[PDB]
Amino acid sequence: MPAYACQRPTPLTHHNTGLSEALEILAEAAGFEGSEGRLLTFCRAASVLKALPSPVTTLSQLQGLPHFGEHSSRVVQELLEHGVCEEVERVRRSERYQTMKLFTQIFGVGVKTADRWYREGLRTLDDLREQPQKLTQQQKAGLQHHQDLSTPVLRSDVDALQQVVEEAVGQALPGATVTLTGGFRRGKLQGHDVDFLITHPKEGQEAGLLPRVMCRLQDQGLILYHQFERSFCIFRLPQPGSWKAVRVDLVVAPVSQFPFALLGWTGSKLFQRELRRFSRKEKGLWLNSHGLFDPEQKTFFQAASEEDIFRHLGLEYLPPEQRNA
DNA sequence: CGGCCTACG
DNA sequence: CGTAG
DNA sequence: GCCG
Ligand SMILES: [Mg+2]
Ligand code: NA
Ligand code: NA
Repeated sequence: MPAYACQRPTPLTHHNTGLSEALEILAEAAGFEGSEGRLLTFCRAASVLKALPSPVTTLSQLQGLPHFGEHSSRVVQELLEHGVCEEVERVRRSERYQTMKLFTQIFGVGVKTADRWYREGLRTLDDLREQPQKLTQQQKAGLQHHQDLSTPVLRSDVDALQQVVEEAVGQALPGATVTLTGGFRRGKLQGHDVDFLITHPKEGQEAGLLPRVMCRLQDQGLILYHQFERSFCIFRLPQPGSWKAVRVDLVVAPVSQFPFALLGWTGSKLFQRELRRFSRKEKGLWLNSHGLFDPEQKTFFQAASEEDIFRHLGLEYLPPEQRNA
């Protein structure tokens, strides 16, 4: 088992779901307390279990696995022996965890805002609604739409959204293309938002594209909220006899950068953090969603595909459905 | 012990 | 500060 | 919290 998540296939479904879920609760709780290091370790340990070929049945099977030390091993041991881990259950039922989870789920609210509200004594969404001047426009939209945004987006919803995005993109710039990214590109059947990447085969033609796309979607009445190359939107999606709000992200990249942007926006989040960590620490190359830089030659790698990027970094290629770290 | 991804709005 | 994978 |  290699130590970086980008060095191993991780499928969407696996053989250690309960164990990974428990470690991810502790990762989430670490993040609510501002402990990014502990968050990363628990995320990585969870991800190692997702990559195993069969269920962990005995504590012995953790020996040698990366990111399993005393703490993560104890969590697993308690789950194997008793079916529950006391620490995990204490987190789950804690007022702090539940409220921080509720507040940070709001579009426009991060850990720092949620924590301040928590320390002020706020606990529920209606608490927030009763003092609306205390909220940004973005937070107001996130609160108004919170119920719809909590409802899973289905793959059927995604196909409908992609056609309407393509129509606006085609008027904004004939020849521009729309690619589904994020979790749905990794094979998820549901999700909490839809991610699209837009480019044009003629380098430079994509300049100024996103405003033109946004104005066209808004003129079609489809945009419930929007605030450039990244747009974080709430879209009106038709439903039987009505509609629902859906989070949609639209990103533009020049075709020279498209493989990097595709790689970055396909995720998973942990996969990409691990890939960038691997690039820099193991290969001395600096990776982002725009390119891959050699800081000794002061040159950027040209890539025509995701396959090119994995080759550059000396990694076996993983298709999107094996990037579910 | 230092490090923990790296951007854009 | 928020957002994204 | 863990790795190197
Ligand atoms: Mg997504
Ligand atoms: Na949020
Ligand atoms: Na998104």
